[PDB]
Amino acid sequence: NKASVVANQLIPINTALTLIMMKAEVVTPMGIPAEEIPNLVGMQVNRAVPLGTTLMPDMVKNYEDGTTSPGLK
Repeated sequence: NKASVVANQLIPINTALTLIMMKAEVVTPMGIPAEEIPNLVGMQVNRAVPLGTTLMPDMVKNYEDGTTSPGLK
């Protein structure tokens, strides 16, 4: 039952999120976990995020802990 960060409050893009805007929920898919919690704090997404929106790799401009490919920044 690994909980995943699911945008609870409806937040658009270009809006740096923090801990209060990060709720670890157990829903599919797994989206982005909290491994980069202290690294995502202040991340701006590129796709509008509705309420309880599963964090996807498509709404992250500068991926912090993402060595899957975008490991340049």
